[PDB]
Amino acid sequence: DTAVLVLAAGPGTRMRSDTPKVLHTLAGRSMLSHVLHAIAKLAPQRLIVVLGHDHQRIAPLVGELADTLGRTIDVALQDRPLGTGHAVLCGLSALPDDYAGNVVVTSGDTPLLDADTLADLIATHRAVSAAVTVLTTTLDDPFGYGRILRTQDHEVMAIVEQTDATPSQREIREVNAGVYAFDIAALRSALSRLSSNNAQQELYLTDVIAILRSDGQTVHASHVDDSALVAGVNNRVQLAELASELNRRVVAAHQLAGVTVVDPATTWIDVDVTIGRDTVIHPGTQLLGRTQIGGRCVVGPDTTLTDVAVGDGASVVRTHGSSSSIGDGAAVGPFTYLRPGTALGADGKLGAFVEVKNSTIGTGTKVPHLTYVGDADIGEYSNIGASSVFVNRTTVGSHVRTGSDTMFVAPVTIGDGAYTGAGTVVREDVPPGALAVSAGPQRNIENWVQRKRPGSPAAQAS
Amino acid sequence: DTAVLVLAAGPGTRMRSDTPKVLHTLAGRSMLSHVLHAIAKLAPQRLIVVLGHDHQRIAPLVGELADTLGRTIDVALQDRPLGTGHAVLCGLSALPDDYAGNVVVTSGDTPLLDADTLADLIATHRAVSAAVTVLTTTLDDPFGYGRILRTQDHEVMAIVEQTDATPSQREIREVNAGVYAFDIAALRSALSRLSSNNAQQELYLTDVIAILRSDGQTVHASHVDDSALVAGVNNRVQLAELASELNRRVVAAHQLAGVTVVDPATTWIDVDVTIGRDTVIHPGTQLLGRTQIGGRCVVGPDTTLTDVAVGDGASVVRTHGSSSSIGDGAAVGPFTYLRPGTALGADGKLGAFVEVKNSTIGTGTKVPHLTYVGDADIGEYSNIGASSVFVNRTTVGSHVRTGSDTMFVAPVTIGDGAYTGAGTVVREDVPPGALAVSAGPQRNIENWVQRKRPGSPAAQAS
Amino acid sequence: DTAVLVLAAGPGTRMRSDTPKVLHTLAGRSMLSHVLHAIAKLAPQRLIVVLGHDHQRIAPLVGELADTLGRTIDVALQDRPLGTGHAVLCGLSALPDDYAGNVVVTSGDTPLLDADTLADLIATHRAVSAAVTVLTTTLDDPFGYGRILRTQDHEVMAIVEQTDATPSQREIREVNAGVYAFDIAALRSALSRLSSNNAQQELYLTDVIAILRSDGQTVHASHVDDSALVAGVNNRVQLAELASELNRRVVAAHQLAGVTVVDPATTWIDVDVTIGRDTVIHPGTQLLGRTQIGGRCVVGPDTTLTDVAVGDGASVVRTHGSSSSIGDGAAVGPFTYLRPGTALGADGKLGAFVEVKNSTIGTGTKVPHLTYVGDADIGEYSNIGASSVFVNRTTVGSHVRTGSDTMFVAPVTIGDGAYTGAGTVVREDVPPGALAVSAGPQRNIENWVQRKRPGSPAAQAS
Ligand SMILES: CC(=O)N[C@H]1[C@@H](OP(=O)(O)OP(=O)(O)OC[C@H]2O[C@@H](n3ccc(=O)[nH]c3=O)[C@H](O)[C@@H]2O)O[C@H](CO)[C@@H](O)[C@@H]1O
Ligand SMILES: CC(=O)N[C@H]1[C@@H](OP(=O)(O)OP(=O)(O)OC[C@H]2O[C@@H](n3ccc(=O)[nH]c3=O)[C@H](O)[C@@H]2O)O[C@H](CO)[C@@H](O)[C@@H]1O
Ligand SMILES: CC(=O)N[C@H]1[C@@H](OP(=O)(O)OP(=O)(O)OC[C@H]2O[C@@H](n3ccc(=O)[nH]c3=O)[C@H](O)[C@@H]2O)O[C@H](CO)[C@@H](O)[C@@H]1O
Ligand SMILES: [Co+2]
Ligand SMILES: [Mg+2]
Ligand SMILES: [Mg+2]
Ligand SMILES: [Mg+2]
Repeated sequence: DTAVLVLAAGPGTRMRSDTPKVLHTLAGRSMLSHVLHAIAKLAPQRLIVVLGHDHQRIAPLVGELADTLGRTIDVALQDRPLGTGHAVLCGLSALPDDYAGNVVVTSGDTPLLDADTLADLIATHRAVSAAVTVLTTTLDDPFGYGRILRTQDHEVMAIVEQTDATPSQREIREVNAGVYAFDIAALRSALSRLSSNNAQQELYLTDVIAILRSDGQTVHASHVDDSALVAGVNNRVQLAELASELNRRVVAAHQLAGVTVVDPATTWIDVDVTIGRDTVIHPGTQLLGRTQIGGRCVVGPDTTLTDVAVGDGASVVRTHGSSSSIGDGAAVGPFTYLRPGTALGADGKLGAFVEVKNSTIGTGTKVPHLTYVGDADIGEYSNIGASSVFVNRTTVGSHVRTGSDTMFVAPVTIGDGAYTGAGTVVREDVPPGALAVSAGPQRNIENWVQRKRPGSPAAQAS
Repeated sequence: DTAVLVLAAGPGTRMRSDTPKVLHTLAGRSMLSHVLHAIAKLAPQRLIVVLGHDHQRIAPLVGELADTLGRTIDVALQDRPLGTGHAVLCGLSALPDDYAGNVVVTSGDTPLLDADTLADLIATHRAVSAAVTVLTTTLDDPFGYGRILRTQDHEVMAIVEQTDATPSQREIREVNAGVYAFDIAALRSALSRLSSNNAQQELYLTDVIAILRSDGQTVHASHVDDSALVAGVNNRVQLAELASELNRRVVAAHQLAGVTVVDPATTWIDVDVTIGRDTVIHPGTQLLGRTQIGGRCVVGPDTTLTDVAVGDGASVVRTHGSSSSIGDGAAVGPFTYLRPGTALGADGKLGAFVEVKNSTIGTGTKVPHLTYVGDADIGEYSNIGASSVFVNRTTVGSHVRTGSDTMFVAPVTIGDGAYTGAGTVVREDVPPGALAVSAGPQRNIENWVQRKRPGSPAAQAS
Repeated sequence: DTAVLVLAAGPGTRMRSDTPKVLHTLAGRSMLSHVLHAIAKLAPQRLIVVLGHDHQRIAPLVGELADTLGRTIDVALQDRPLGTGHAVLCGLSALPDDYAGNVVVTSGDTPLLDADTLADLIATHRAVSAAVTVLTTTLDDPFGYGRILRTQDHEVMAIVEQTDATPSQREIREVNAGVYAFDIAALRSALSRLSSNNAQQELYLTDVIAILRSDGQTVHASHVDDSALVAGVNNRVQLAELASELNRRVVAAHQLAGVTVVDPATTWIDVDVTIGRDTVIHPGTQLLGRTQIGGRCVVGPDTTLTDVAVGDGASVVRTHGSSSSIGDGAAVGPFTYLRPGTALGADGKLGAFVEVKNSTIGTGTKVPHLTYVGDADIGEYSNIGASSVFVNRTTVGSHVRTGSDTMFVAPVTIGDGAYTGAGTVVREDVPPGALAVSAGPQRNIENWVQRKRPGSPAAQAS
């Protein structure tokens, strides 16, 4: 029986942002959504988020996350950020006065924390019957973290903040994860003896360690070897660091499952993208949102995709694209732009310097050069000539061949098997199997250059 | 007198691939082709590759590599993958029963191994008169490697596999390279006493170390400090790692020879690309295949080239290109696509949003904007107007100036010094020094917008 | 009272370059300009640069840097590169014979050295009253550096060059920064006893350490913990290394000030670029020269900008651009090319496959597709149709709407609120609120395909 509190009420000063810290993203999810997903998995009885300026967030919690995760998540308010000890107090008010379960406390700013780390904490805390168990790690650069102070016997004495004591002695490398389990009555008790006479002048949660030690209670510290699972984010340097470690691990999972990623350091893959066996991802690539790739694909160099579905055996090279689908064996790129609502059928082709927006394109159809296709629908085994524009719902049949430089002034229907001359402005329906034209005839004006440009190419018309 | 065996018969389970492991590529060559190139250099008397599912490969060996390397390479078959000890046995059947030379054994999955490492092995093995010499290295992460066990006196006792013994004690960091020299009779002998009662239930080559130790033979282990030269690839994580270390070294060689590479971490250069003094390679660049760059070039950001020859003093910026040539002082990019058979002469120019396919383009000719050129040939000091298309063999002369938006419906010949109006559809030959036109005349319809769009721009026609 | 000498007279052999080593760039400035900027800040009384082949440089010093830094910088000549000790001698000739200040000596090839490191050196040198103080650091890879040799008591004895002594014993990891302070008379004195009997056969500055030790003078060595501030560049491998460390630090400064940089390892930012709070820089991006970004911008993936000003809240995605301005809330990209003299007004739009050169574009104007705009000026809330070309000063009014595939043959004036049909060649002024057209009428030729292509699309016109 446990209640979990997420502390998300701080000002996030060092982010230098008008966006609340806990809303800052990595791998496709805000830090708060990473944290709330880990806990939901653990499925505790009670789950509580402590908010300050409550409206720019209260909305995303529950409103997007408790429904999605299919559980209740309570919001508790802390009006002024008096400290992590004061934040816990406010979290406790959402529990009944007679609450008897355990209390787990975590920060909204530790995004790699996972269910398992949380479940072992709870299990250690029960196993040793502790008043407080705290997760610790060891780090080469310990700055900003509260340091674990141990007695002569390796007993946890206290936690000391960066700003406070450990004067010169900050050299300590065993750090506080900011992740705890507590007996409730020992928690209510220690919090009532908190004072704010310290370098930050705040009610620190960390002080509770030394206070329960004084009442000869049991304090257990529990070392997490994989430091990244408990790393904090207080600034944008630490954010990009952890984003990058999370990326390495998501890439590694895909590799081990049968995906060749040529260059992991420049391959960004959101948590949620799926990618099938034997596809190849070339450097300089981001796969974002709910993107899905089948097997045997080539994801070429310099491709950005957000919510794009790509079937088996398709090629997607230097493409910028979102909210679109690309069929089996289709070819896309290089230098191609897909806007939302693009659907390209199996074995379809979108070539170099082509943009498609809100359009349907049938199996084995080809748009290879320098063309814009918007709000149009196109059948199968058709061919759209180079340097053309769908001007905006235009309907094009199957096995159509349109000429280079045709303009389609919406709405127009071009029948199956129809053709269009090069340089045609199409303004009316074209029956099946007709040829549509508008360009006037070629007229050659002899010796024009000798007369009108008497230098350069004037030799050699000579 | 030595015979070299390459073991390439395993199932490659952890690659999760329908492509045989040994065919997986890095820096432009399969692991098997890296390995076979190193040995060819050493030039042993006999060279033997052990294959299993023999047809998807037997083809590339000899068929591409023994001819290319100009030596004989024998294939020996091992039908079922009973173990690296069973693989060696099958390799031995390609040697005469009375064979008396030394036997070198290596894996098809150690691609950075070089002639020199191999030559020192053979020399140590002769020098110390050993029954077996084995190459070892030391590693921070030793997982998957067989561990070297040494007596109290640093004598090699045995090799132990990851799956087997070293229970907790796997902490050992001295690893087996999988690269050996053997006396033949001691090799035939130890292999005949191999059993498969082990965690994998296989006939391990590694066991031969302990067996010859038991017959008080000489076992020499030889430490390779540069660990990368003997690193194995069992999965796609290890593949991308080693691909990346090989890349760093190929980049470093080019830098030391007089090439500025702005960002090595994002510059991929195949082994085989040549690059001349004082050129500059900007970030996000891959130079692949048999690509060649002269001196004083700029290789701009985000350029991909496969089998592209670029002369001195040329510029190639954000270009995607293959099987093509670019003359001295030519400018290409940004946002340019070259398809096979593109030849651009000295001081030529292909600009932004231009594609060229199977075309010849003469010295000092310019195609700067938004145009497609396919299966066409073009003389010197000509100028192809923006937003044009060569529709498919078209022939264009020297000092031609064609108008913006001209369509060339193949086959058509445009004489030297000829011009074309803007918006011309060219369907017939254009004599030298003629002007070709087809666009009809401008007609202005006054106050059209007041009448037909009574809002917006209707003020201010006001 | 100090005089500072920069030694820049060497041949730079290992750069394998026809460009003098000291002119090689990182983060937007030559190594010499990094070095001269650090010293200028310190503001010494005298500042002297030692040059050899004097003309390819003497020009940039003073000529660009002493004016810019608003101080005098003297050039002293050393005709042949006899050594760093001989270089100092030549530097001294630019001081009066009776000069009595201190003498600071540094290399033109240590580009991260900063004013502060220099000011603490001078202060240590005064504080301890030393004859020579030398800056040292400690390094994992010590190759090419002169090693600090200390007595049994940690007293600096001598400096030994890589090429010379420390035979096997080169294992020493405490290195010479090449940055010194000297008493002038002790400097004149030690230099007069220099000989060139050594592995390089040169007059080494380093020998002066041992010589003043012999005259029982005071030799102080001063350890710099941040090794990068005193790292040298003798080859292009070391150059790209230090360029990359300088980049990491410039990125970090921007992050800590309120800029999200998704991927630091692939974000190049010149020293001098300014970037405002809450903007987001996506991977694969270079911001170069005097580029300026406001707040709330998105700098999308694969953007290169050199001297580009971007206001607040603008979007710049996969754009290659230079010497141009982009207004507040404007959208640019993806796949856009800006050439010098491009000015786009607030809330303007340049879309995919658009190039703009030397053009003015007013507030809320839109050029979204496949168009070239050169030497043209365009008012506000206008719309330039897809696949169009400004052919070269063309003037376009406000609230104009031009049709897809319009060619504007410069010089032409299009009045406010005017329209243009699709496929129009505009050769004469268009009054305000007129419609301009030239395309002829659509003609449909029935059953053409059955007759002229009797296969394929011939079914199904069937
Ligand atoms: C005093 C304290 O607990 N310090 C811990 C905190 O340091 P650190 O310096 O972060 O303390 P933070 O300011 O980020 O606060 C911790 C978390 O508590 C929330 N918050 C903060 C203040 C407030 O009044 N109300 C509130 O709800 C914040 O939103 C944040 O998510 O986490 C570190 C690990 O990352 C630990 O090593 C520190 O020991
Ligand atoms: C038992 C054995 O030798 N283990 C060694 C092997 O480990 P490792 O676990 O790789 O053994 P692998 O499965 O990759 O096999 C080694 C090589 O032998 C070939 N092969 C394998 C099985 C088979 O029945 N037939 C066959 O020809 C494979 O194709 C491969 O190229 O290489 C490592 C270094 O990389 C060493 O540290 C291990 O000590
Ligand atoms: C003998 C000497 O001083 N060696 C030092 C030099 O090594 P290092 O091997 O560089 O000596 P370099 O050849 O780069 O010379 C040092 C600097 O002096 C200038 N120069 C050189 C030769 C010459 O005749 N005239 C001249 O003006 C060069 O342009 C360069 O900027 O710097 C290192 C740190 O980077 C130190 O660890 C070495 O102890
Ligand atoms: Co690009
Ligand atoms: Mg924090
Ligand atoms: Mg292996
Ligand atoms: Mg140097």
